[PDB]
Amino acid sequence: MENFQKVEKIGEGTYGVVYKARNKLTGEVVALKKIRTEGVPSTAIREISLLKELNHPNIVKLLDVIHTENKLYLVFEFLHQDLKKFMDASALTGIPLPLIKSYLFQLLQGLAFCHSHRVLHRDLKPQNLLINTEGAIKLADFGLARAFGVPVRTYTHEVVTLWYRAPEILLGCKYYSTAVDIWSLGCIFAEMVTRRALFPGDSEIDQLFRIFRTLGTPDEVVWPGVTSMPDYKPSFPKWARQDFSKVVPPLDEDGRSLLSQMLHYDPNKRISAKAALAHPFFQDVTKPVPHLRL
Ligand SMILES: Nc1nc(Nc2ccc(S(N)(=O)=O)cc2)sc1C(=O)c1cccc([N+](=O)[O-])c1
Repeated sequence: MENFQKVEKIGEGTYGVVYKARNKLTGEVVALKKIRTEGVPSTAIREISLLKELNHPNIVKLLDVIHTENKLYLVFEFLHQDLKKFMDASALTGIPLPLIKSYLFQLLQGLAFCHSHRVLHRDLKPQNLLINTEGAIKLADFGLARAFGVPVRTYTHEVVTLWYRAPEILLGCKYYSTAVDIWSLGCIFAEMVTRRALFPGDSEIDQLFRIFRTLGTPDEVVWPGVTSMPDYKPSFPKWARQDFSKVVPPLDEDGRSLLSQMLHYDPNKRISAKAALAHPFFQDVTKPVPHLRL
């Protein structure tokens, strides 16, 4: 970029590439997302405007939006590490529970905020959760599928992670609800706790069946309407629900209770971000600072 000096490539998003860059003029360091194409939508460029006026301490700030040369650049505030790297770095010892709780609490605040402003993330995963030396964690790279929908992959032949995708999406639901983000966050919560992905599916069906084998194949009793969903098949195997205590050991009962509500099959029974913030699990929440190696 003529105005920006690419320090280095820091990620391959589901829409474009992300670079750490410095503003040649101001000298500020930012994250620059490059988007692919011969026109550019409108319902999207305006869905983006909404995201710019979306300011909250737990949401990565979208500084600028620049459309030029059949390219779409998104300028974001820069953070030094994502949760995927931090979990890997903490794989031997595990992230301490108070930090896990603080991170979950903050992300729920972020979600409560975007959801009350009718904004959905749609693609929450460790790679889209950024942390700093101050103990904060922020939601990054919002989906924006309401317009730009969901591309076959990311942008250039790349395996899109399905591990955090809600069951209703896998079953062909056309309209997503804020509940999809709660499910993804629940999956991440479990992963921080156990240090292993909850549902590591390698295909859409494998993803779906991994969920079924653990939470039990859903039926009309626990999920009214499930059998009438677009991709539901009566031929789905019928797995029994596994004891929840085997799921995220050795998480305490307050933690397991909160997770079970974040993982309810029925989107309408799934706990909201606002209600989750009030769960007894957060009675003793604090804000520890992580040990970050940058
Ligand atoms: N602002 C920002 N800072 C970042 N800093 C960063 C610093 C360190 C690491 S890492 N992996 O070395 O810990 C990763 C990101 S990433 C980032 C993003 O807004 C972003 C995140 C995921 C996907 C996309 N996207 O456009 O597709 C963009």
